Amino acid sequence: KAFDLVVIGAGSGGLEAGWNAATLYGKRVAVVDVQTSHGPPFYAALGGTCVNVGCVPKKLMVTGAQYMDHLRESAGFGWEFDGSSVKANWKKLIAAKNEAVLDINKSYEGMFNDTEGLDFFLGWGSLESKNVVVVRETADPKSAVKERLQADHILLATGSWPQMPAIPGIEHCISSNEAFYLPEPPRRVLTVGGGFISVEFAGIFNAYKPPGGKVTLCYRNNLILRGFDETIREEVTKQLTANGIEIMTNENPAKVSLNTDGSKHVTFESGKTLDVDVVMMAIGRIPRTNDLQLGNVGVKLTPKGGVQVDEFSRTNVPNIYAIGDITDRLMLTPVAINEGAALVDTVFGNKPRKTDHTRVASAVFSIPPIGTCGLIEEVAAKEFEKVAVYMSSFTPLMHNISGSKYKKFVAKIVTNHSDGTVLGVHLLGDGAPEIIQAVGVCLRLNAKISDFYNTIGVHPTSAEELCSMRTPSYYYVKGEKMEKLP
Amino acid sequence: SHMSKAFDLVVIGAGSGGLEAGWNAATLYGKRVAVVDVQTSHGPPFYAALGGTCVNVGCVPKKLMVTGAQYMDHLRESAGFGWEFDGSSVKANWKKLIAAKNEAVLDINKSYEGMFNDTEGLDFFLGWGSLESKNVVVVRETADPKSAVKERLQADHILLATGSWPQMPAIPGIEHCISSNEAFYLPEPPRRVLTVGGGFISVEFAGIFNAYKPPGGKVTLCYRNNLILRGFDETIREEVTKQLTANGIEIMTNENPAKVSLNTDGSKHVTFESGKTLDVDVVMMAIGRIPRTNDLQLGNVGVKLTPKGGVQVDEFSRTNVPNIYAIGDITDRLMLTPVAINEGAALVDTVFGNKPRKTDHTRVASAVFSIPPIGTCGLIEEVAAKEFEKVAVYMSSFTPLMHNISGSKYKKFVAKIVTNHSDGTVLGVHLLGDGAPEIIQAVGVCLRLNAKISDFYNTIGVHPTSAEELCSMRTPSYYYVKGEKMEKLP
Ligand SMILES: Cc1cc2nc3c(=O)[nH]c(=O)nc-3n(C[C@H](O)[C@H](O)[C@H](O)COP(=O)(O)OP(=O)(O)OC[C@H]3O[C@@H](n4cnc5c(N)ncnc54)[C@H](O)[C@@H]3O)c2cc1C
Ligand SMILES: Cc1cc2nc3c(=O)[nH]c(=O)nc-3n(C[C@H](O)[C@H](O)[C@H](O)COP(=O)(O)OP(=O)(O)OC[C@H]3O[C@@H](n4cnc5c(N)ncnc54)[C@H](O)[C@@H]3O)c2cc1C
Ligand SMILES: [C]N1([C][C][C]C2=[C][C]=[C][C]=[C]2)[C][C]N(C(=O)N([C]C2=[C][C]=C(C(=O)[N][C][C]C3=[C][C]=C(F)[C]=[C]3)O2)C2=[C][C]=C(F)[C]=[C]2)[C][C]1
Ligand SMILES: [C]N1([C][C][C]C2=[C][C]=[C][C]=[C]2)[C][C]N(C(=O)N([C]C2=[C][C]=C(C(=O)[N][C][C]C3=[C][C]=C(F)[C]=[C]3)O2)C2=[C][C]=C(F)[C]=[C]2)[C][C]1
Repeated sequence: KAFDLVVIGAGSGGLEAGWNAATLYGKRVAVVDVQTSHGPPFYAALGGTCVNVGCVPKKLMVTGAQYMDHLRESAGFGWEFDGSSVKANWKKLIAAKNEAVLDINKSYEGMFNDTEGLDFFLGWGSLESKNVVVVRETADPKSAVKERLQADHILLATGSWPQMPAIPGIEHCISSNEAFYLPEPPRRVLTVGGGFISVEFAGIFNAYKPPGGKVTLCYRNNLILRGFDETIREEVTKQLTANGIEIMTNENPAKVSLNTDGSKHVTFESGKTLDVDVVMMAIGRIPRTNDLQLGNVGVKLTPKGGVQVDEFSRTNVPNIYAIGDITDRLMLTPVAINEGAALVDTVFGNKPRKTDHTRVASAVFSIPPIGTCGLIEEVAAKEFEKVAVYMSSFTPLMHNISGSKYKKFVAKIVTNHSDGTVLGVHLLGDGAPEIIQAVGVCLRLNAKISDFYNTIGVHPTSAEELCSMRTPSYYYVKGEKMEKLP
Repeated sequence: SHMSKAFDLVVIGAGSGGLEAGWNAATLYGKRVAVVDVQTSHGPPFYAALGGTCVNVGCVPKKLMVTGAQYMDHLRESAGFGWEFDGSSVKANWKKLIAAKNEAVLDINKSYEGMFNDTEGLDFFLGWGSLESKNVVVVRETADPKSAVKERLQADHILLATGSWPQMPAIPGIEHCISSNEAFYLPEPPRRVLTVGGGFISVEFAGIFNAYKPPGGKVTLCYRNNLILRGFDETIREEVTKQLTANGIEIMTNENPAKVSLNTDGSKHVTFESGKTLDVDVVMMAIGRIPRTNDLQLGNVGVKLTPKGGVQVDEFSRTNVPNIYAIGDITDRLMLTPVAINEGAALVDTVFGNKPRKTDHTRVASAVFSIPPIGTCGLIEEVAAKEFEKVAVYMSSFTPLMHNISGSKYKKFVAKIVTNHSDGTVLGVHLLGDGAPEIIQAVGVCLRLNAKISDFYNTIGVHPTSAEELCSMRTPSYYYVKGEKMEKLP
């Protein structure tokens, strides 16, 4: 059966590509995925990682965790109730999450059913040849063939997978995938990694932990959230500690063993040990390239393991493309969507378009959260002669009342001081992810720091702090930090 | 004999506008400044004080009281996410809220008092300022112009920044009603309250009273016209009406109190023009705010008022008297803190900085702290449709996923973008939902940079957020062509 486009992976990127090809350009599209709905055994499914074991369920679980702060903080505003009666039912959270995600799974299934030139196939897709995608029962290339899809065009969009370090007892550890389906909230949990997944789950586990519970986050280096603003990395560390999460920096598991009670004994490279109910490895995500049989057609990988692509998502093989996490670039849903749309406009429209990977807004659903767009000051300082940093920092008046006085709002703007051009905006505090979206738009209009400070504020908000910073706090000259210009 | 003091600038009103002007004049340009206000700290008898209406009896305390009110929703919405506690034990303690708000406001009052005691060429004078002549401001003990003179301040330049005051309708029993001013000091939360008005102050207080009412309590909002929140997007007006109703607030539209008497039990018996009646414990009038011009004795120097009652100003805040200026609510235009601040800063840069500058009153971001709130910047579609031959409206609306779990399914998110369809210029952005006031701030920057719809949709979304809806709208929902609403272009 003959298709213009075969997409392997019904995920953020694959679905955007497929939808657009069918509905905008009247093409015949086949999309393959390994499951129709979320969860064990394969976790991702129709909708992708984001829908099934990613942005969507984690956001709903962070919403859940936020109530731990809201219930306590309400007292300062005169709310009275029996604090001793308060309990966090993990099972109810997971059932509510499960229902929300399943509803999205069914809605996407109806999308395929109701849309011309857009067909779903269940199974494991791989490259037989330049123009043939084979769908099998399992990831085993020896398993029963279900379909052979002849394709003018093949889109690789299989996403990424949790990286598990090669330490003794790694089989006793879980990933984010299993975290979504834990029957019980872990009493003691170690989250391994300093990235957004580790931090976000440390917050989820911290709110739902049974009495006497303890969330520990470890990270092999000095400071969590490498690649984020340094002030914010230091402040989110403080804010996680203030909420009872134990941060172990410069620590890395060397091995994990089974205790007689079913708990885990973690030995660090330092020789420290910790007993936990759960060890969640969140050290990274690697391109999902192994099941695709890329060596059947010679699709080239980078040394890092990504499918190598040019700016238009083309592989070394004509009519084979790769978008989203499999290209091991920015591992974000909206980037995967943008690449898919760009690809389909390039190949099927008269409109060659390439995704802009600069000035992409992103968020960490820490409590409170991070919103960021564009360069951090140390990356700016290597690119530009004169960088100005503007910094506003304060305890929200509401947290003087709530008692959460540790909850510092941070707003930083990084400029090219030569012309005023905003290079980066970095926010920590309630609403930060919401504030930053339209900042993303501002950086596409070559917004200068004067464009922010000449805009009239919305009062009272956190966001108005962006329109109130007129004088640099400090500068980088030829890459060196200093309070005054040299 | 006590001598008058001489200043480059005398500001009447230590509020949002006046303090910005005063600070900038003294600290940026080395001018000698006097600022006059009637009270050093918030509350009765004059309510506004050092810091202005926003600090004392406006934005600051209302926002802290709305934050308090939001916990009614959080406590209930927590259960869907697995939170369990004794619902029967839940009590909203208004006295705690009011005491917390009072200490937050007093701390701002004290810090402003300190700025004044500490900053050279920036002096605070306690009392009632009025114009005696072109170059003399008199500070009196009261608003009565026969009250004792405390100071005469000679001024090269005079700034009128005395703000506004609640409007009270001339109805029988008006003395049985309060304004927002008294609302902030009620010793007890009212069991039954009528908020009169369809504006943001009525809507915002309705939400506050609704969360803190005792058992059996009821909040009623009345408005003389068909739909609350004139000036806001019509979809949002309709939806915030449904969301107030869904949270147990009674909305009486096309209804207006004709009189108020006291029942024998001391409760308020309200009779509407329709002959409908309602018994409440509190009637809060929030029908408008009027410029505070009466006490300035403007007739002494001939400062012209508009028909409407505001001080008349040109684009540079200049009155008809060359060295007398007016900014903020006294000009009776956009009654917003950050617009008063912008005007004050522009005035001082123009008068003392020799870099002339006028406030842009277009594309001003603003919010309503309804639950959930409104964030808006720029033109509503029916206004755009009168100025532009071809208007496109982009619209996203849905029940946030989190509210399918919370149970608050009535909490529909609305994002609307209004464009000149001719060139794609964004005229207006209108948001209803959690974070809308935070979202809209940088949208203000976008409109100042003449953003087009394609600037929005080429921007990559932050996922998952409400705000990414602004960046996923590629096709108009409908149009206006020569003022006519239609789903498709001809
Ligand atoms: C815990 C977690 C939280 C995240 N939070 C966020 C967030 O808040 N915001 C954000 O922007 N991003 C977030 N991400 C990242 C985001 O999920 C990914 O960047 C995005 O899903 C990648 O889209 P994609 O199209 O590359 O692939 P995916 O969405 O991963 O889709 C790949 C699909 O391919 C299927 N598949 C794999 N191999 C085969 C095969 N051989 N044949 C058929 N089908 C196959 C899989 O089942 C899967 O459905 C998160 C990720 C995780 C793990
Ligand atoms: C309930 C409420 C909620 C509000 N919420 C918001 C909001 O969320 N966001 C927002 O932007 N705006 C809000 N506002 C509006 C905001 O408060 C005003 O727009 C702003 O304060 C006006 O600034 P101003 O400089 O014109 O005057 P003000 O800030 O009102 O200052 C005027 C000052 O003059 C003093 N004064 C008056 N007469 C004399 C005299 N003769 N001599 C000496 N001193 C005198 C007064 O005591 C007062 O302190 C709210 C207003 C109210 C009432
Ligand atoms: C300015 N000032 C003064 C001093 C000096 C001067 C004067 C005049 C002019 C100029 C200068 C003021 C301001 N600032 C700050 O800090 N600031 C900042 C901050 C802090 C905290 C905060 C918060 O929370 N935010 C969020 C939002 C909101 C607000 C409020 C409320 F109630 C709720 C919510 O925020 C402020 C203050 C106060 C207010 F009311 C607001 C804001 C600074 C200082
Ligand atoms: C694009 N898409 C895809 C395709 C599909 C289809 C089509 C057609 C037919 C059928 C199917 C996606 C998007 N959309 C919508 O709507 N949307 C919109 C909405 C709804 C709801 C919401 C919310 O809540 N928001 C806020 C933020 C968030 C999110 C999520 C979560 F969990 C949290 C938070 O948001 C969506 C859905 C889902 C998701 F996950 C997200 C979002 C659309 C669609």
